[PDB]
Parts: sequence; structure tokens; C-alpha cells
Amino acid sequence: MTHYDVVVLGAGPGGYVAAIRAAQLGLSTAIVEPKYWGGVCLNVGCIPSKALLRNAELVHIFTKDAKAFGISGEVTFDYGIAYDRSRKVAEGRVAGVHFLMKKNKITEIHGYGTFADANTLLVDLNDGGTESVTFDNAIIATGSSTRLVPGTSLSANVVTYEEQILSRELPKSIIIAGAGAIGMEFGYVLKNYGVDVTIVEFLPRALPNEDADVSKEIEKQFKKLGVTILTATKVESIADGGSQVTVTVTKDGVAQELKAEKVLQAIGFAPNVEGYGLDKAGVALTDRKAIGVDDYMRTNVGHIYAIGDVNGLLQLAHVAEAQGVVAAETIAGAETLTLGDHRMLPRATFCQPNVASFGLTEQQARNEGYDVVVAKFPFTANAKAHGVGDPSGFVKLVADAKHGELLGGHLVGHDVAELLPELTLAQRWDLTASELARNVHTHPTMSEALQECFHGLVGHMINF
Amino acid sequence: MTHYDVVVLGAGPGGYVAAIRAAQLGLSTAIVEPKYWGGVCLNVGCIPSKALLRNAELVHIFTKDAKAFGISGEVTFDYGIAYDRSRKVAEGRVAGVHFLMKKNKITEIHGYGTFADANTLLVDLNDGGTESVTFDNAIIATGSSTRLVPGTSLSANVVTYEEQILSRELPKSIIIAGAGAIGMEFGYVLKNYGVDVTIVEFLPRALPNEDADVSKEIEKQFKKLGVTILTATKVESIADGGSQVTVTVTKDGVAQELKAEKVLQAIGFAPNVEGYGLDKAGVALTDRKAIGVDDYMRTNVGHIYAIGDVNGLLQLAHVAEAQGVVAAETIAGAETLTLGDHRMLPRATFCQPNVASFGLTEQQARNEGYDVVVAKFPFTANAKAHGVGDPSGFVKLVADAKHGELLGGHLVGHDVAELLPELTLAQRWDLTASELARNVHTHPTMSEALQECFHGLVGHMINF
Ligand SMILES: Cc1cc2nc3c(=O)[nH]c(=O)nc-3n(C[C@H](O)[C@H](O)[C@H](O)COP(=O)(O)OP(=O)(O)OC[C@H]3O[C@@H](n4cnc5c(N)ncnc54)[C@H](O)[C@@H]3O)c2cc1C
Ligand SMILES: Cc1cc2nc3c(=O)[nH]c(=O)nc-3n(C[C@H](O)[C@H](O)[C@H](O)COP(=O)(O)OP(=O)(O)OC[C@H]3O[C@@H](n4cnc5c(N)ncnc54)[C@H](O)[C@@H]3O)c2cc1C
Ligand SMILES: Cc1cc(S(=O)(=O)N(C)CC(=O)Nc2ccc3c(c2)OCCN3C2COC2)c2[nH]c(C#N)cc2c1
Ligand SMILES: Cc1cc(S(=O)(=O)N(C)CC(=O)Nc2ccc3c(c2)OCCN3C2COC2)c2[nH]c(C#N)cc2c1
Repeated sequence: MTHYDVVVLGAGPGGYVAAIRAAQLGLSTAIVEPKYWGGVCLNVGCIPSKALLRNAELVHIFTKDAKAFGISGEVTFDYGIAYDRSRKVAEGRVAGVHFLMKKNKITEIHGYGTFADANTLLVDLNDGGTESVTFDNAIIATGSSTRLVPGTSLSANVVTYEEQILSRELPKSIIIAGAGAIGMEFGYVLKNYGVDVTIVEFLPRALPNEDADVSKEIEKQFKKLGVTILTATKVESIADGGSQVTVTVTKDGVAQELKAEKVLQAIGFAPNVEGYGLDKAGVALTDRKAIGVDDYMRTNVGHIYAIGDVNGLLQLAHVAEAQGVVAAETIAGAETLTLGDHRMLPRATFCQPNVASFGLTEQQARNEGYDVVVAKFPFTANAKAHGVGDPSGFVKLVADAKHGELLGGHLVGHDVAELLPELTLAQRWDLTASELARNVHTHPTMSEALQECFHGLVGHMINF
Repeated sequence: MTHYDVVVLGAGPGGYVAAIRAAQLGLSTAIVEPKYWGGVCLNVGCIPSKALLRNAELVHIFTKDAKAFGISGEVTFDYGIAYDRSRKVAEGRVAGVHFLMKKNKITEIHGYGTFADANTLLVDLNDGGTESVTFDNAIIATGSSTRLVPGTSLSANVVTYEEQILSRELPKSIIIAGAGAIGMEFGYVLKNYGVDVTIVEFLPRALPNEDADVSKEIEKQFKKLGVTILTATKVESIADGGSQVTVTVTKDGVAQELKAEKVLQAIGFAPNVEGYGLDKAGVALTDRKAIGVDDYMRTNVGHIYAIGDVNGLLQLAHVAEAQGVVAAETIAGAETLTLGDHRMLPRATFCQPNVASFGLTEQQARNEGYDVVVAKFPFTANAKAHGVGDPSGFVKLVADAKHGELLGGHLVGHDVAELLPELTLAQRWDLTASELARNVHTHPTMSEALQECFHGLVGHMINF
């Protein structure tokens, strides 16, 4: 029965960053985690899947583009090796999280935590014992779980992201339910390694959260690659017959049966809020079953905070990091800044070409009452894009006319995920298109296409 | 005879961008160019060499890293195809420059221009005639030429960048004189395609303009790749015997003879200031034989301007673009902003790993009297760098302590050239480490290593 200044529940990107920041500000800190050090992101999420996406990108060059680059010979690819490497990359970052806990003198507690009241946590230890832990403040960072198509269930041939990304062998065909970011990245990896792929989306666009021009471009690329995308289609039933799975879908009111060897459910994530005594601590849920928080990540209980995917605001790893810093600085009384409108935070999809965006789409800005100026620059006019061998996609910026303040930005192209930091820095600190248009960009880079769209917003695009 | 508001001499990155900007501001414009539309950059410089660097990067993956990525089979590479592609990329951008001239109603004049006085230009036409052209203002954008090792001369087996980049065949061995950016990129391409390469630098570091930590890292990578770099060595003589070239060098006062099939002279560039009547117009040269200019690119003659490599300030294509915009806005009387200290402008080297930098090195900032705070973050702590398969290099930021204003930045790693725009935007508009440290970066990207160094400058690096 020991006492800490701050206990952290869960050790993913939000939880372990918050604990470090609380250790930097002088608070005595403990972190409780039963399974994944590094949470979903480092163990079965962002990190391992980027390693697999890199492999898939090279298969797609060393086969589709071989003649163009002067590459000859019979080249084969082993997916087993790609899997072996993704697990070594993951293991290397988990070792990093343990080194960081040790460096900062954070007490790791290996177990599953449950609130006994507003200041007491009862932990069930992995080693078989029990531990009690009183605190002054607590940070809940327990993540989310996979949401299932209503009526269906998991089974041998119906799986979630976790069983797929840990499979060393591939199926002959697969149906992916959901055209979000995670679904498109599994489609992209599996199609490049010879799997027959179909993606079923309920909304009429793939990546329905992106600007409509971005959805149209990415649906064109995926069709070229050979993936079949069925939009405006509803999954009704999933039946696992052992040898194959029959997925019944409806579109335009007509029933249709698809078939594959596997089905991947990837329609979304529900916060984890059950089983660890949130009611004993008095913490209140929202109407969507998330933990409600204010702008400083504080729940309805004054000393309890909730960060990351468990509050549902925006379920990305860097958002969870930023929220944990706010939470920790708020507990210590240090200088902090709120994140603000979570629509302005960046996000990306890491198929090739990448998709990267922030802020409002053109249509969201018109519906909210701004005076909208749009500038669009294609990568066929970018010298670097031609040199790399992939000149597709574009840059599209949305701004307000009265001063030229940035409202959003939407990029599709080769590695565009790296080009967002200039844009979000200008939006957060109130730099206009006039200031941005004066920043000189190294030639030749993909980032020069940003400079061209800055000039377009002030009224004189030069190179297009 | 015919009169224009503005005549532009030379049609490279500076000249053709200035003409477009002068066309946008309402001035009637003519541009005189005998040979290269797009100048050195688009025809035999930046653009074609990036296409060759991309090819070399893929040879280096599909041979050195094949086993790690699960790539098997006998793979051969043809350098002839790489050359064919680099010439198709170049031709495609030259067609772009002509389309832009047509769109903006700029009069192209195909010939070599010579000043007759302060307002008259005599042009010798490629078609064989002569033309006279009076102007109100003139922009000189005539570029630079290769500088030769003192005492040596060009010949069959001793060449400059222009004859090398236009060679479809490769030599068995080559000695590159000069370890600047252009020399290292030719070394990198030729070594990956099986050429035996030696690079002789007079200064004691490779890339002597970079921060010493960047030079040490890049000399390690090149040694690993198999290139021999001789630093603090002086080229004395070059003798072309027909079958081989004997290069006599001295280091520590001891004479030594090297041998190769070819020698590439790549020690620098001298502005072009002879032969086209700069003395008839009254334009004054500096002591280094450049055209002198003030902060608005104006020569000692009130209506004549000089942009790009011909003024010698910083010989890069994007600098030439930025100067042409200033020049054109100054002639039209439009709102303009000077570029300022040219040391703050970004620059990059496009071998793999890239080198990217801006501003002052750590040692330059100490010698100039600042209170220097340094933050260094390695890419072995970057999750994305591990996923791509190249976790080498680092990020190093130099700042001033009193407010945390940025003084410089120095990056070596995979595609880091794209990460400079956030840094130069903060330096030009006076954003401190405190503001930068609040910008959220998409996870996982190479750019997160910037965010870590921002935290290091304000005193709390989290992930390392
Ligand atoms: C395939 C895939 C790819 C993704 N790719 C990206 C990407 O490229 N970029 C991106 O930004 N995001 C990506 N994500 C999302 C990212 O994984 C999550 O947004 C992130 O992990 C959320 O962080 P968190 O710490 O809030 O939650 P988690 O990472 O889920 O952390 C929760 C942790 O708390 C533990 N826990 C739960 N209950 C308790 C309890 N009672 N006591 C103790 N511990 C408990 C859990 O075991 C878990 O380890 C991806 C996700 C998936 C599935
Ligand atoms: C191999 C190589 C790689 C390079 N890579 C890069 C890179 O990655 N990034 C970068 O920023 N820079 C790079 N550079 C440098 C870049 O090419 C130059 O900085 C740039 O071209 C300078 O632009 P400019 O328009 O001032 O000169 P130029 O491009 O040389 O333009 C001068 C033009 O004027 C014409 N001209 C000359 N005299 C007259 C006259 N009397 N009348 C009419 N026309 C005339 C010439 O024919 C020529 O076409 C590279 C250079 C080389 C050689
Ligand atoms: C010095 C330098 C040179 C280049 S550039 O070499 O790429 N170039 C000359 C531009 C170009 O090509 N424009 C163009 C213009 C027209 C077209 C077209 C392309 O594509 C095919 C189609 N058509 C036309 C449009 O109706 C059909 C740069 N690009 C960027 C960026 N971003 C910065 C930059 C800086
Ligand atoms: C959520 C998340 C996760 C990761 S992370 O997965 O990469 N990770 C856990 C950090 C890490 O590994 N630190 C580390 C710590 C130690 C070490 C080491 C590495 O390398 C090998 C050597 N040693 C130690 C140092 O003495 C030997 C992130 N990195 C970035 C950036 N930039 C942002 C980011 C955000």
C-alpha cells in the first residue's frame, strides 16, 4: 500500500508520455500496464504497420516500375521476411519505452488497475498478487477497442487488425469492411503481396473524412493498383462456413453476396470504459460512451484526467501525446496551452501516394460561413516529383479572403505526410498567406508545391 | 528595332521567373536566351541529376538491402536506361518553361545579347540576323561557369559536370576534384553503378560549408559505401596521357600520384561577366569578379538589376528565383521584401542520406557572440526512420538563450531536405522555440525528430 502524486492507467503513447512529463515537473509517478508497453501503437498499430507499408512500396517498384528504372531479372518477394522485420522494429521501440521509464525514475506496475474509490486504485498483478495504490491525481489512458459490424462476431476467418497484423501467412482473398485509414493501408499491403482484395464502405466515398477531391484521387490510384472498392454499400451479414466466408451486402436496395477466405473488420474504435471501476471513482461518460473532458483534459472529478483514445476526441497517437502533456502540466501547475479545435490537428494515411490533411475541407468552410479562397497545384508541375518517378496528386489549400488566414490543407502525393508542419505552424500562430509566400523553399523538393499554392492564395501562381 | 519595359538576359531559374513576375505586374517583357531555356538547372543541372540520384538510390536498396527486405533473384541494372530517363525528365520541364512564357505573353528572343549602351541591347540571332532592343529596365541573369583547377585544362578525359551528366557510358574509375555538393552527388551516383571513385578536397572536411558534425557523419556514410575521400589534399597537376590520367596531389608536404580513366573538375563556379558588354552599360564588378548589387538586386546603374549566380551571393536555383521576384517587384513599384542575410537561406545535398541546413553552424554562432543552446536528436530514436530501413543521422538545432530564437539547423538523414520549411518560416517571422514546441507533428514521420529538438531547446526532451 504505497502512495504516489500521480498514477497513470495504461502505457500507450498518451500514458507513457504523460508519466515522463509528470516526472520532469517533479511529481512522483507510477504507471500501471498489464500487457502492451507502448500500447496499441508500438505493439500492433502504427509502428509495425509502417514497416509493412515500406516493404509493400518496394514490391510495387521492383515489379510495376522495373522496366522504367532499368531493373531486369526475376525478382521474388517473401512476405514472411516482411513480417519478421516488422516484429523486430516493434520490439526495438518497446525496449526504448522501458529505457525511458528507467531514466525518469517512473515506477512501472505490471498489472490491471481498478478504481476502488476517488483516491484508491486496486491492482491485480500479473505475478498473481494484489496491490493497493493511493494517489492525489490520476490520468486515465486506457485506449479503445475494435468496433464490430452490428450482428456479426469474430471467429477463425473473421478477424480484427490485431490478428491480421500478427499473421505470418497470407490468404488468397480478403474482404475488408471499412474504408478508413486502417482499412486502406491493409488493402495496400495485401494487394501488393498478391492477395485479392475488396473493400466495402458504407459512405459514398473512400476516406469519407477527407476533402472530396482527395477521395476521388485515392479511389483512382487504388483502382489502378487492382483493389475493388465498393462505396455506398452496407454489410448486412457475415457467415464463416469454415472454407470460405460469405458477406451479404446491400447497395441501392439490391442484395449481393461476396466471398473470400478472410474478412477483416475495420470500421472503427470504441473507448474502453468498462470493467475497471469508473463508477466507483464517479467519472461520467458522454452520450457516445466516451469519458467526457474539458479543455485541460479534466473529467467531472477534479483530480482525475482522461487522455488519448478513451475520450474519443481524435483517435491518433500524436493527439494522445499532446493531450498527456497538457494533462501533466495542468496537474503540476506549469505553463500549458490547450490544443483547441481538434479539427485543426494534422492526420495522414501512409499508403503510397500518401494522404495528408489538416483543418477544414473546402465544403466545410463554405458551410461555416467563411469567404473561401482555394489554391490547387498539381505535382505534374513539380520537378522533384518527376525525378522520383511518381508525379501524381496535388496540393490544395483553403483560406479566408479578408486576411488570407489558413483554414485547411489537403495533400495527396509521394511522402506528403512530411509537409504538414509548415502549415499547422502558420495556422496555430496566425501567419497569413502573405507571410508564407515569403518563405523560400529548397529546390527541387516536393515542398516547393506548397510555395506555389501560397502564391496562388495571394494572387499570382508562377510555375503553373 | 523595338522597345520593351523590361528585357531579361538569360532564361534560367532567375531570368524566366523574373520575366513572369514582371508580366504579372503589367510590364511588357522580353527575354533573350541563345541555348538553354531553363538554364543550367533544368537542362544539365538540378533536374536531370535528381533523376539519376533516384535511380542510384534504388540500385543501393535492390543490392545492399535485398536480404533484409526479402528480395531474392539476380538483379542487374542498366545505367543507359537511367540516362535515357534523366533526359526525358529534363525535356518535359523545358516544354513547361515554353508553355509558361506563352501563357504570360512574354516575347522570347532566341539569341545572344550584348549591351550597346545603358538603354540599348544588340542581339545576335540564332537564325543569323541581328536585332536591336531598347528598354527602360534590364535584368541580368547570365549565370556562372565552371572554375578550373589553376594550371589545368579540359580535354578528352578531363571534363566538367556538363560532359559527365551527358555521358551515356561510364568509366572504370574516376577522380573527382572537389568535395562540394555537386562532387558528392556524382560520387554517389557513380559508385552505386560500379565505378571506382576518389574525391580530393583541399579543405580538411567534406562539405566544408556544413556544420562539423554533419561532415563527420557524411564522411562515415561515404566510406561505408566504398568511396575514397582525401581531405586536406591539394591537386597540383592533371596530365591526360590518353589511356589514363595522372593526378598529382600533395598532402602534409608529400607528393603523391593518383590514376583513373576520367577526372571530373568540380571545385566551384565563376560568374559570367565577359563578352556581352557590361562596360558599355557602366555596370561595376566586385573584387571577386561578380556584379555588385544592393539589397533590392540593383547594380550601380539605377535601372539595371542582376540576379542569380551572376552576383555570386549564393549559387542555388531557389535563391535565383527569390531574387528575380524582388527585382521584378522593385521595378514595378509593388510591395516587396528583401531576402536579408543570405546565410539564413536553406540548402541541401541530395545523396542518400540527405544533408539539409540553414543559418549558422554551432561554431559560427559562438564566434559571433550569441548565447548558444544546442539540441541534438538522433534518428535511432525515430520510429518512422526504423520503419523505412535507414535510421542513421540526426537533427541539430542552434538557438539563442535569451528568447530561444533560432540561429541555425543541420539535418542528415533519409529525405531530410523536405523538413526545412518549418524552421525557416519560424526564423524569418520571429517564432521562438516556445512557439515551435507547441506545434503537433503527425506520427510517425521523420519530422517528429524536429518536435523533439524543440522540446530540448525549452529544456525537456521527452522521447530521448
Ligand atoms: C493498425 C493500426 C494502425 C494505426 N496507425 C496509426 C498511425 O499511423 N498514426 C496514428 O496516429 N495512429 C495510428 N493508429 C492509432 C493508434 O494506435 C492509437 O491512436 C493510439 O495507440 C492511442 O493511444 P492511447 O495510449 O490512448 O491508447 P492505447 O495505445 O490503446 O493504450 C491503452 C493501454 O492501456 C492499457 N489498459 C487498458 N485498460 C487498462 C487498465 N484498466 N489498467 C491498466 N492498463 C490498462 C491497454 O492494455 C493498453 O496498452 C493505428 C491503430 C491501428 C490499430
Ligand atoms: C550538376 C549541377 C547540379 C545542381 N543541383 C542543384 C540543386 O540541387 N539545387 C540548386 O539549388 N542548385 C543546383 N545547381 C545550381 C543551379 O544550376 C544554378 O544555381 C542555377 O542554374 C543558377 O540560375 P541562373 O538562372 O542564375 O543561371 P543559369 O541557370 O546558368 O542561367 C543563365 C542563362 O543565361 C544564358 N546567357 C548567358 N549569357 C547570356 C547572354 N549574354 N545573353 C543571353 N543569354 C545569356 C545562358 O545560356 C544560360 O541559359 C546545380 C548545378 C549543377 C551544375
Ligand atoms: C526553377 C523551378 C522549376 C520548376 S519546373 O521544372 O517543374 N517547371 C518549369 C514548372 C512547370 O513545369 N510548369 C508546368 C506548366 C504547364 C504544364 C506542366 C507544368 O505539366 C504538364 C501540363 N502543363 C500545361 C498546363 O496546361 C498543360 C519548378 N516547379 C516548382 C513547383 N512546384 C518549382 C519550380 C522551380
Ligand atoms: C509515441 C512515439 C513513440 C516514439 S518511439 O517508438 O520511437 N520511442 C519509444 C522513442 C525511443 O525509442 N527512444 C529511445 C530511447 C533510448 C534509446 C533509443 C531510443 O535508441 C537506441 C538507444 N537508446 C538508448 C539511449 O541510451 C541508449 C517516438 N519517437 C519520436 C521521435 N523523434 C516520436 C515518438 C512518439
